[PDB]
Amino acid sequence: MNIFEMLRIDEGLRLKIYKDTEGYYTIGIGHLLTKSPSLNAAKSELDKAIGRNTNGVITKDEAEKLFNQDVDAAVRGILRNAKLKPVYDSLDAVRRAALINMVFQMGETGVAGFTNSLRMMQQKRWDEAAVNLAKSRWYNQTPNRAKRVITTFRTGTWDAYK
Ligand SMILES: [Cl-]
Ligand SMILES: [Cl-]
Repeated sequence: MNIFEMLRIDEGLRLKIYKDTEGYYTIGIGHLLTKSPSLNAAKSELDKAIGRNTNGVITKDEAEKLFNQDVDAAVRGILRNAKLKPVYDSLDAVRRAALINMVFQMGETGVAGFTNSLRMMQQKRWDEAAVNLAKSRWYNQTPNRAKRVITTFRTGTWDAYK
């Protein structure tokens, strides 16, 4: 298991524009296109992202290409984030993948707001962090996925994904 397989499990793969769990237009492997209500705006962002007139459909390859960019960007976002980097640096490889998953889902900003959880993780107080992480809208809205990520932080293993 690795970050790519992990997120491919959490996000799925869809080749036609779709609405995510928040009702936003997305495509591929969890690639958000727009928070706007307009399908056109979404088709427009899509074309600009792929570089061709897609008509709201992309191939597997294109989906994977967006995915690789998005994973790269999440990592690079963490490394540039003063609140995030130090956490990330302190973690083992498995747990870093959990932090990346969160950032990919919610954005660097979103994650950087979990101040208390972050400190707990930095301190390696796993059970406590797990409990604090669960007191969030993130957990209440997407509980099955949140449980997977939380177990990952708690145990430092990939069990939740097997
Ligand atoms: Cl893009
Ligand atoms: Cl879920």
